[PDB]
Amino acid sequence: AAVQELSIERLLEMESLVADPSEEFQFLRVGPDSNVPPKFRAPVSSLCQIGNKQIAALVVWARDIPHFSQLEMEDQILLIKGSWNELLLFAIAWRSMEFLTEETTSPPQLMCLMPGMTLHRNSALQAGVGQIFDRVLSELSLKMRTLRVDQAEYVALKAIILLNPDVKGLKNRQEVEVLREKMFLCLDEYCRRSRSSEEGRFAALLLRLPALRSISLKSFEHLFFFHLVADTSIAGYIRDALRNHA
Ligand SMILES: C/C=C/CC/C=C/CC/C=C/CCCCCCC(=O)OC[C@H](COP(=O)(O)OCCN)OC(=O)CCCCCCC/C=C/C/C=C/CCC
Repeated sequence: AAVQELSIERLLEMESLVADPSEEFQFLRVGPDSNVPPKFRAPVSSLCQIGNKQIAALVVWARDIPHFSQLEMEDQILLIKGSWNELLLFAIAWRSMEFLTEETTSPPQLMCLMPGMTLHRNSALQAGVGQIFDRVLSELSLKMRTLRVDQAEYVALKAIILLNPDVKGLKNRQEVEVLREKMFLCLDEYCRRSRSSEEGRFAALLLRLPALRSISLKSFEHLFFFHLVADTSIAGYIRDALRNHA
């Protein structure tokens, strides 16, 4: 490999990589404090495990983002802790585009949690999370299909979501701002070259971020309500996952 650069091409190469499943930690879990009825505990636990695998993959991915490992370790941890939930929802929205009814405001009925696994709207309603389910499919999936967001833009936005200089607690915020600025320049360039006829495309893409942030906060409201998230242990899981060993 050559001195790696933070570029769209490199992020596309990284998106396809599949690393040996790193030992995963319990970010999400059905525990003794979870109000999930016995009859739904096995399936909810299975969903948490699917989530934990995707989070493990996210950690491996972040660690390989050009220059990320150069950041102070405690900052790496904060960036991942602050964006894992947004990144999971963003991926769910991206995968869910294919299940949207052909191009009237009938709510989409299927959410793609992973390949070969869809969550039907009725199950979401039954669990009490129909509102957020609809927000994910309308404010993210539908908007992205309408904007024809492509793979290059999707991976650029993922890097931008991760490299958030506004995360509270960072020791060297300027180092994160610089990386996010590198991505803004990369993305703007891509839009101008690959979609020159679409003025304002770059700005349109960035509008999906505040929506994702709002949806993520609502996601946490639910995870805390059902006691499905290992809040106080997460920083440690990331710390351990980063020094690898899994
Ligand atoms: C961020 C995404 C990461 C990946 C997902 C991992 C998180 C956990 C699972 C999320 C799946 C959505 C709900 C589907 C539940 C399936 C089982 C079911 O129907 O339970 C009904 C039960 C009726 O019980 P009962 O109420 O006692 O009895 C009622 C029977 N009528 O309901 C329950 O047991 C409550 C289940 C609580 C699920 C928490 C939602 C997690 C946060 C949402 C994040 C955004 C994702 C959008 C999903 C739509």
